[PDB]
Amino acid sequence: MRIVPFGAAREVTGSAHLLLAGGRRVLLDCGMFQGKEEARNHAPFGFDPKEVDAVLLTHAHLDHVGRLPKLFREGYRGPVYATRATVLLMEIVLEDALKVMDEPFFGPEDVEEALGHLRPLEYGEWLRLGALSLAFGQAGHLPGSAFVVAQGEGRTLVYSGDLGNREKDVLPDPSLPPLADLVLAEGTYGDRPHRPYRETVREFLEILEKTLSQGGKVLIPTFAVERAQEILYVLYTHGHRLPRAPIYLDSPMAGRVLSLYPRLVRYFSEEVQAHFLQGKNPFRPAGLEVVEHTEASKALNRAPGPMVVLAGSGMLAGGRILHHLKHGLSDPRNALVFVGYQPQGGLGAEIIARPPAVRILGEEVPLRASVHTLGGFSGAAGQDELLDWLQGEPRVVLVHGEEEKLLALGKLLALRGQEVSLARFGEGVPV
RNA sequence: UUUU
Ligand SMILES: [Zn+2]
Ligand SMILES: [Zn+2]
Repeated sequence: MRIVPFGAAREVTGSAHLLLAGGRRVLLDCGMFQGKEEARNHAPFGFDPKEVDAVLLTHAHLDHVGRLPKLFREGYRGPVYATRATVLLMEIVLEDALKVMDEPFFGPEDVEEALGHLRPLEYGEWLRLGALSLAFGQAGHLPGSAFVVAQGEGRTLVYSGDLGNREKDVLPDPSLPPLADLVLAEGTYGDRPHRPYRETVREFLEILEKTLSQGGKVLIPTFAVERAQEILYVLYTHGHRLPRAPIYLDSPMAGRVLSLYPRLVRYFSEEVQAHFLQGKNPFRPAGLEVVEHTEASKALNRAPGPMVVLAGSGMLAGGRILHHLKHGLSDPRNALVFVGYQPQGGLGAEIIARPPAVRILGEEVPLRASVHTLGGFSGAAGQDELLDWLQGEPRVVLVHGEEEKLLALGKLLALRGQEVSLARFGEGVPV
């Protein structure tokens, strides 16, 4: 029993780790690389897809699934286990990836084939391959997200997948992992903890009452998946004290995902589940409008406030969000609220530097609108949660993170008495 | 971590 990291090593994208045991070859996630590594999506897996016994998906995010369709494009035909939640989201995630890709390293035929081999595997459901026993654990990062517990050959391995930020309210608490011989964990925020949740919300509401009352615009760049609808959850449970204004979720993808949420209620927190029991959908606050096409989206740049806008991409790497910022970032009455991580080097970081006037889509636009960064809205376990989850495990191999962050976490792990390393590309570790 |  060994685990060979095949992505997300000293990096965050490309998450894919081949589990070798019981004579079987199980594949944990099969995500795509993003941004700078993008090209490497064309390069070879590093293993023979045809020799894989069965693959497990921790969640539907593209960086853990974006490459699956490639796997099949190259021969794989085995089973792909996930939660119904991951399965349903996944369809949306991929279909979009197709349209977004410049260099489509796969096609509709591959996606269709991939989705075809998806077989449901819910929490506490034990799968058996060879002498190997597998099971999903509650990770709380996305609806239906999980961490893997691989047990066999008298050894125990845990692959954390992505862990959630337990402070928030939509998803359930991530679960503590079982005591294992080896833990292959993520460390996206291995360097720092997050701003508390309570105070980021309070601050959020504050920015809202002030911007809306003066009749301005609240521009919220967002990811179409958990993030978009989670912001809506706040608007829904605080709408009573919030000033009346249309809430434009100007992102079709976010819609499709939102439309899908009432079918996944069991995948949320007890709180979210209680609301649904009362016959209500807490992901649709009053005044919500899902903007489907360009014309209406453009119209919003010219229309006056007060209004709240949600658009992607959550990293300003394009999307309608640009066109919004291009036109409302120059008015001081408008507010810009970042509710997710902005990659360094990107426009987000730039705008946050707060220069006199950023450039957006071939034109310099003055920057008067206020800017705010609510890192407390992060969907990832901050360093303090990472330490608590990992607490107790003897051995730990860190994947998913920038070497610096991973290192930072390791120092703490080491000083704590935990044998730890930084997974290297294609270099299986002894379970 | 994808966005007409
Ligand atoms: Zn994720
Ligand atoms: Zn991830």
